[PDB]
Amino acid sequence: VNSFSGYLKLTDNVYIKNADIVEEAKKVKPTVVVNAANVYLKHGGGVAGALNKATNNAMQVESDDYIATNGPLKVGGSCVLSGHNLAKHCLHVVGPNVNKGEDIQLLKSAYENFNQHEVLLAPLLSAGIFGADPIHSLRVCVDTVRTNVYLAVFDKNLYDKLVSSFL
Ligand SMILES: O=S1(=O)CC[C@@]2(CCCN(c3ncnc4[nH]ccc34)C2)C1
Repeated sequence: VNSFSGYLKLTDNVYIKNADIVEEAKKVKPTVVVNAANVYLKHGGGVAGALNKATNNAMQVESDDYIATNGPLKVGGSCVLSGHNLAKHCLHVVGPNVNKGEDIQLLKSAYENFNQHEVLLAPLLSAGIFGADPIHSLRVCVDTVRTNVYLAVFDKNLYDKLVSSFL
């Protein structure tokens, strides 16, 4: 038994809720929150900018030190850093950027990072809101992640669409 509340069950191990991941993190304080990162750990908008803002920029300060030491992540890769005031740990995961021409198959590699953690609070990666992109993003999550993942979907029309379309 864990502390996540109000989630719909998609499969044995995947749960979903129309929620803002930042509000979910503050309320639950999970062991792992996933950030939808870029390779530079530049947290400007979306999940990353909102998580970072909620840490009062401490996530960005830690991230810049990480990059200065280690260089950029790989697309499809990840690193574990502090969760600051939001979680014990933040797993920064880089999904492919299709508007950069980055291979859509890297999305499966990105989700494979989740399997190194028993339970995670996470957003959809390389999904966005419009088109078939988000549907297929959740399809890859379900078919790749084997650990217990609690998905917070910010857009309610998208949440409703995902639940109603999920096979
Ligand atoms: O939900 S979406 O339509 C699926 C793709 C999307 C892109 C923007 C950032 N998103 C978030 N997801 C969950 N919590 C969030 N808090 C702040 C942003 C955010 C994910 C929106």
